[PDB]
Amino acid sequence: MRVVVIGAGVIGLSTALCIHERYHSVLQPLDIKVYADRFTPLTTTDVAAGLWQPYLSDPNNPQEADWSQQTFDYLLSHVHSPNAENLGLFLISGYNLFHEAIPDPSWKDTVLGFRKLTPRELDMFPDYGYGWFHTSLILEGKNYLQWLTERLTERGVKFFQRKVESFEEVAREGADVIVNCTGVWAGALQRDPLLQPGRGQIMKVDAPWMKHFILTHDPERGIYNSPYIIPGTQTVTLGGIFQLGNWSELNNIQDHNTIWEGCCRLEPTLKNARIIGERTGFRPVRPQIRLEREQLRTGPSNTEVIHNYGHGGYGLTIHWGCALEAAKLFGRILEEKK
Amino acid sequence: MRVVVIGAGVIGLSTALCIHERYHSVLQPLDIKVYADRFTPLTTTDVAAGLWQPYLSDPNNPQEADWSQQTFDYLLSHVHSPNAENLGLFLISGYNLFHEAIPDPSWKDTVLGFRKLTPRELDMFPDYGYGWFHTSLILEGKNYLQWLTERLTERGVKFFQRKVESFEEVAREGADVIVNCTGVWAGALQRDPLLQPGRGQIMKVDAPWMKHFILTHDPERGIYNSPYIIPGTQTVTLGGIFQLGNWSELNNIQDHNTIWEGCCRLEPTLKNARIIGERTGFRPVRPQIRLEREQLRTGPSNTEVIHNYGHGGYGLTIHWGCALEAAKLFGRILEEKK
Ligand SMILES: Cc1cc2nc3c(=O)[nH]c(=O)nc-3n(C[C@H](O)[C@H](O)[C@H](O)COP(=O)(O)OP(=O)(O)OC[C@H]3O[C@@H](n4cnc5c(N)ncnc54)[C@H](O)[C@@H]3O)c2cc1C
Ligand SMILES: Cc1cc2nc3c(=O)[nH]c(=O)nc-3n(C[C@H](O)[C@H](O)[C@H](O)COP(=O)(O)OP(=O)(O)OC[C@H]3O[C@@H](n4cnc5c(N)ncnc54)[C@H](O)[C@@H]3O)c2cc1C
Ligand SMILES: O=C(O)c1cc2occ(/C=C\c3ccccc3)c2[nH]1
Ligand SMILES: O=C(O)c1cc2occ(/C=C\c3ccccc3)c2[nH]1
Repeated sequence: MRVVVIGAGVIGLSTALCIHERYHSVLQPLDIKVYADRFTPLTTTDVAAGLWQPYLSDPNNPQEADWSQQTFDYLLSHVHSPNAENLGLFLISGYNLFHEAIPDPSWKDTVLGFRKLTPRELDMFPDYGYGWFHTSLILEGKNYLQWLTERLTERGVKFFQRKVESFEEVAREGADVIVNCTGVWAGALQRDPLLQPGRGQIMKVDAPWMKHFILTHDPERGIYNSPYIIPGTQTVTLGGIFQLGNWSELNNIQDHNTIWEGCCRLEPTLKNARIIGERTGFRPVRPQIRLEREQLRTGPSNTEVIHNYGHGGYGLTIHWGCALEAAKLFGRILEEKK
Repeated sequence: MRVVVIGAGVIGLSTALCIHERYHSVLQPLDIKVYADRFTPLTTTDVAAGLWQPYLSDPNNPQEADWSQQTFDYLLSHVHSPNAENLGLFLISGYNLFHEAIPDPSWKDTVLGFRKLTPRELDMFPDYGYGWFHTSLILEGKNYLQWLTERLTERGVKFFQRKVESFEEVAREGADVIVNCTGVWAGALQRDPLLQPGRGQIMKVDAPWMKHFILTHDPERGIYNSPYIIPGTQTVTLGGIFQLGNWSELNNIQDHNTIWEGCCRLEPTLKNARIIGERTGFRPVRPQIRLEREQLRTGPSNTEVIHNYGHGGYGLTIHWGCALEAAKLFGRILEEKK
């Protein structure tokens, strides 16, 4: 009853945790190990600020919307436990700014105290004339990945460092079910033209007076290409860069100036704030999340493969709904045994 | 044309700054010096978290309400300058919790995005069933007193350390107009039975995930005697102690337990947070602020005295409206010269 999960990001770790707590009981003996090329603090998850917020128009797959809601409710039911600081979970309020009047989002009632910005609040941001204010959650990837690792290590889950070159290679090794949580690199295991890197560059600035998140939006520049400021526990994330098809895991100077001159137009207080770090990541951009069960009859035996990747810029927002759905698929393989 | 301001708190410093910028011009040669027993970080102002919020029912003096509004507008017009971090000025959102439904405050439209808490937000605080959410400002006393000191030193304002024993003593020294900004100690210069110490004890805790202020209210325990959590730039202020008539400038253990067991019932995450410090202060409690002009014909000449003290637990909230009003009184003495 052995199962291998490939990848140690928010997807691989929550999926591995979900499957356990759903199939661990005496009658069902379960063996699980995780294979990953990179672990915390070197994953994409470690680069993500952790703000809960879906993509903000009607999703192409209505499933996703419920998975986002499932994640929020799960996280909000945790936000006030003394252990919440170990997963880097806290409550944050903030602004979402626009140039034109857009309809209220689907997640309007998922979030806390959602409302439309007043003219006086809008007068604090002089390039934007419409907007929202609401209370969400930040789930810092660094702390959450440590929490999941701890949680998995005490429940008997072994961890291994290796770069998998094919599913057939891990199938001949022993594993019954393979859980594919490779993120942006899934293509190297099974070609996927739909999956593309959504290059992001961030700036980690020391600004503790910064108490709210500010997200800006314009259909002109596109998604994730507009200034954003996201306070964390130890620093403030300064972003607003999205380059599709870009595989450069190198910090670019032109992007630094774009983020800096954009965030300082929002919060001019940021001009006299020290920079602790700059980092780069690739959002696993896919039109839809691939959360489908696939029988790999092309290789060792009739091996089952659970695909779970392509969560773009909302991996931390959606992860739990996915992890539950993946566990549901694992149960379908189990009931269809013999 | 020499004038002495007694006290270096938020009152003494803003008053001294206001008078200058209102009477500094070539035609009006002005000499001003400040006398104080204690300077930053040893004043009451240094103990105050700096949250802008008036006392929250209809004030006995409707003047005060406009002075509070004058302070907010002045501070909000500054909040987005790159210099705002030097006066410890930033924008903060938060909760005001209640056991019963109370009417909305006077300052409801003075603050940003004021609204009444939703049932789901109220379900995060299980001892309180009504409440408000709004966006205010924090003006940290430590940084603001440094900013004022800097501002005054470059405009030619001399500072002196001395404990004044009487107004007649400073009148024989030379000073034409005396500005009395002694706070809780005003009684030692001119007896005031109305002025009393409103003992406060605070706890400075390291909790950066704490992004909102939480103020609790009950008519049972009284004003300032209910748990409060106020995030600052470098730490989080944990309070909820008010002892009228208490002159003990010593941290009490029983009060520590009261604050700790109260703040942890609100935010249980605070249980595993380090304590950087504990401090004590005395709110200059008076039924009304004494901002009256008084001719001291009892002593050297017909010396004029500007009284400006008794700002209780809202000194940082009101200071600017007071400083402007005091400057207005200084102008009345000037026009009534000869
Ligand atoms: C700059 C930036 C900011 C972001 N901010 C947010 C945010 O605020 N809110 C939000 O909800 N989301 C955010 N995201 C998106 C979020 O980071 C992701 O969607 C999520 O982290 C994707 O993680 P994953 O777990 O799928 O992939 P990853 O975190 O990259 O982890 C993938 C795992 O797959 C492994 N892997 C790949 N190929 C192999 C192989 N052959 N063998 C072994 N292991 C392999 C890696 O080794 C790794 O362990 C942000 C992303 C970026 C880039
Ligand atoms: C625990 C606590 C928390 C608080 N939090 C807030 C808050 O969040 N928001 C808010 O708006 N307000 C708050 N306050 C209230 C605020 O601190 C005060 O109302 C304000 O700081 C009062 O300052 P002052 O300038 O009148 O007096 P102080 O700051 O005490 O300064 C008085 C000055 O008078 C001097 N002085 C007195 N006698 C003499 C003498 N004979 N000779 C020379 N100098 C003399 C002292 O030396 C000193 O320099 C808080 C108070 C406490 C105690
Ligand atoms: O750049 C990103 O990938 C990113 C940063 C960030 O902070 C919250 C989210 C999730 C969705 C989102 C992002 C920007 C604008 C609207 C929704 C998010 N995505
Ligand atoms: O204890 C205090 O003196 C105090 C702390 C604090 O934080 C904001 C204010 C100003 C008025 C106030 C205080 C508590 C409840 C309602 C209004 C304030 N006063």
